[PDB]
Amino acid sequence: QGQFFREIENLKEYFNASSPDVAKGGPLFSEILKNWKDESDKKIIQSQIVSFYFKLFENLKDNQVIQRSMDIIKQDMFQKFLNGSSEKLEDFKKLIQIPVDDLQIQRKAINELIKVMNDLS
Amino acid sequence: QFFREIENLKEYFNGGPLFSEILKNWKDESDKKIIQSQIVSFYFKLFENLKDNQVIQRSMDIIKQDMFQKFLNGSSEKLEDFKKLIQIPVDDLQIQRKAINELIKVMNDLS
Repeated sequence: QGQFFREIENLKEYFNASSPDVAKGGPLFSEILKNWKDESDKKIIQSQIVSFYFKLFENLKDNQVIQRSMDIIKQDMFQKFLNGSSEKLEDFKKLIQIPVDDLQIQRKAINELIKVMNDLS
Repeated sequence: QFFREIENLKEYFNGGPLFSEILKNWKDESDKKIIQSQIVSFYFKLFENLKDNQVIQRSMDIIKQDMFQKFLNGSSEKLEDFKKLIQIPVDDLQIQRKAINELIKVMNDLS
């Protein structure tokens, strides 16, 4: 394990994630994670959370002083969630980066709608 | 009517594969849900992007309902959690603070 302990603490510092005000506003993920506590379909909900942090941390690369911290935590999320499986991390990283508003992608996505729909069925 | 609606969208809208190729590589049908959760939410955001085209709004709704039925097993609860998670805004400071605060609980659920 290691460095994620100290880095999670650094982020709480920087954002003041420990003040009483944060507490009262309602839980974000934790509550949801408890309702799916006993599942196989839990991966669905966890995939959304993991990508949130991914996108959140990217939204904060401008805050240079914490950037090193975010990278260390992000690495742990990966190695844990995708069991350090290379490729599986590339596909995942490649899907969460696909932009909704790109016209070429919009047309492409729509074209592949049957191929995706049959994968679900 | 999902298939005809898929066909209706192709009518309305008339290089390198996007999802299809990725869906073939994830052979471990177990952690495949990870990748499929991303795709499903993508279409959710897309259909909502295209919510202005009234002529296809019916079509998108029908397919959207199928996705829910076939992915979340028609579970109205599981759908809300999912529909809210994808709506959570990254740029909201309150949320940024909250998310960061819960980083251990989430990290603990992943281990």
